[PDB]
Amino acid sequence: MVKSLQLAHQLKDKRILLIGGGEVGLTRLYKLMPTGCKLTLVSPDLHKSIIPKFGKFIQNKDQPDYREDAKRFINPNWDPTKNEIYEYIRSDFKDEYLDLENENDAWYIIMTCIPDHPESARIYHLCKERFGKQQLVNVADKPDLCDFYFGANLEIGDRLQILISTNGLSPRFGALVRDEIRNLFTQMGDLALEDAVVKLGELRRGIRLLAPDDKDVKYRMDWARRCTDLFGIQHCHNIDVKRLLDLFKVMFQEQNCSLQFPPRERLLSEYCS
Amino acid sequence: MVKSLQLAHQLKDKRILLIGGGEVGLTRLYKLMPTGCKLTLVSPDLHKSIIPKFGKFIQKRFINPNWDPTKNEIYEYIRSDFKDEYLDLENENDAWYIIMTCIPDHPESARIYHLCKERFGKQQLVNVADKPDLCDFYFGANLEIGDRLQILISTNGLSPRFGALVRDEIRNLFTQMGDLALEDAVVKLGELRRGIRLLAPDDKDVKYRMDWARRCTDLFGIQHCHNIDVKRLLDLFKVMFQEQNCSLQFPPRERLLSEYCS
Repeated sequence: MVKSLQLAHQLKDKRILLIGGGEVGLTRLYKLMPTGCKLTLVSPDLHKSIIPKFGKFIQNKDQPDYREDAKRFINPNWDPTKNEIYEYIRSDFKDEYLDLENENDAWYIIMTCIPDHPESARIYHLCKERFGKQQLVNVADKPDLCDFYFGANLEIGDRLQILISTNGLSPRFGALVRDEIRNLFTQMGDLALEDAVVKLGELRRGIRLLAPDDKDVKYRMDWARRCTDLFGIQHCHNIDVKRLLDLFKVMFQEQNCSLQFPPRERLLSEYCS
Repeated sequence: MVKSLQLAHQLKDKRILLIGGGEVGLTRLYKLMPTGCKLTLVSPDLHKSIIPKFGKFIQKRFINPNWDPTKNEIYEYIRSDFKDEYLDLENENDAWYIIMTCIPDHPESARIYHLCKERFGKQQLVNVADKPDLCDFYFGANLEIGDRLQILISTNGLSPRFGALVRDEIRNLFTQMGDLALEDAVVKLGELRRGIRLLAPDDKDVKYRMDWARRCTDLFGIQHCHNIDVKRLLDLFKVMFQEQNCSLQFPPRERLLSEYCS
């Protein structure tokens, strides 16, 4: 059978259209907000958490509003770091909300999560007709109207994100795999990536200095890779860079670019800080 | 720092354009080929593994005479440097779902990105290999857990090396575990769910039914779900439900695994 293509989208400053602000809408918001996307939310009513969490500028419906278009709210002080809705339109979707006043701009992603299925299908088809089949669309819980699927997620300390997708299995299985992965890193505790980052840096540099440069130098790549694979994510933060540089020097020169490190158990006892 | 949005795209039968059939192109083919996508590859020359693995029919334009999404093969190969006219699609209700470049010339790569964004709009997905500012998305470290589960690891301002290391760690976890027999788990979780509905069909116990299944399946975990004894868990559900006023307090995990597995 066919696999999905799993991708990590860079949404900072991208215009995103979310139609439906209820329970499913809110879960869409939890995933979209930390991305820096510039989102327009269209919904006649909102789940109770949305205003306080992501759009404190939206006014309650019973406050008098004398603007010519009282349904539209623009966050007056928006930026990608806010984690805030950019634009809220209090209304059922209407075709003219697809218009971006400015026609260089475009919606990177258009999503729906409303209780009307025939209206969702109509929106999907209108969006593909207006913006082409290249326009990404997702109609919540309607696989035939989705270009992509959200799945089970987990974060491994602020810089690592994992997505778990199923190819024709219940989402249930994705959540079980997620908890399993989360248990694994929970048991592992601190990975101290800050320090792992540094040391892989000075490892790289150090080896470049000893390098003997263009041409085996892929050996530098394959050497740093095999070495760090043998330490793994658990121990890269604890490598003694100087001892490994002395081991590289010997494997690079005087061994003819050997790529045959010592057994893992030894590498961990002789070359960790 | 912003987080990325990780998504799983359904490309079965979608047109995909790849420009550059070298080393980097070969790595793009590895990820695109199992997706059922209908790919056009544009390149004057090809890395030697491409034809053998993905375009045997290649032996200016080469159309695969026996293409289908299960083949894992290129649909169309254009032996040429990219020309603007290769953006055109016969039926123009058709579109390229993703457009990717993997060529050594930077200005030409950037020209292609802007041309595609101009012609197909900023909604058009584009990725220029190794040029962050010309990419709408990034590939990352992947692994399969069977032929049914797919995992993507992405780094946020961290070398991709960490993605690979986390990936190899998750791979090892599932390697230790052994066969998960998810086809059987799928069947048992279905018969479990059907059974519970019968023991508690009224509209008012919907939620209970759900949380009971969820807590139960959580406790068996991905590793043991294929081995549950449905009948026996049904008898356990009966007691927890009727008798114990909808109890969600289950036998402790190691008993649950010993008694309720076959």
